[PDB]
Amino acid sequence: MADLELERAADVRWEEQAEISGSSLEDGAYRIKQKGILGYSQIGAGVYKEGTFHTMWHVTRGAVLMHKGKRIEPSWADVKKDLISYGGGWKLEGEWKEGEEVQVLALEPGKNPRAVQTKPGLFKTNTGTIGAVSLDFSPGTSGSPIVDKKGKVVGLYGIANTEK
Ligand SMILES: NCc1ccc(-c2ncc(NCC3CCNCC3)nc2-c2ccc(-c3ccoc3)cc2)cc1
Repeated sequence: MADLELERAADVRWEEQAEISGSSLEDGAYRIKQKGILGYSQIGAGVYKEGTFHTMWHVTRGAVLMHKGKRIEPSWADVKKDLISYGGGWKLEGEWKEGEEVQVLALEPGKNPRAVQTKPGLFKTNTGTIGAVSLDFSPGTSGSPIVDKKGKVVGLYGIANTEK
């Protein structure tokens, strides 16, 4: 059994003094890490909202997560959408405007969380237009929350559904 733990990185809030363009228990953004022979390694990032932990399916792979002294366990997942919810139903209902700029709360493995302001690329699909946020970030940054102006989470770094 892999030893997967989550660690709180910071609060999830829109950053006003944020850098624009592209230079590349408790609510918040958590690093997802598993213990190794050398030490922990960061495989993903997760969002804690309304007592439910949201992350990419590929990061967790369905494995049980250790938070504090309590084991937090999966409730729902979608392998096609690469989404997994722990302890409750999916709580992130936030949608992108389709025109407004967004901030990515990045969590590079071994780097301070930073907010980066960027405009997602818009591409058509059979299920309706979608916004793509792609930047030069490590794989361990996967699941990093993408927030709108209101500060709600509109996507996870990996893919940003837009409703208008
Ligand atoms: N592993 C990265 C990854 C990125 C996007 C998808 C993905 N693939 C296909 C897809 N088709 C749209 C279906 C929606 C349900 N009805 C049938 C069509 N959608 C996605 C995708 C969509 C939204 C998110 C997302 C991220 C954070 O909140 C929602 C993630 C993936 C899968 C993996």
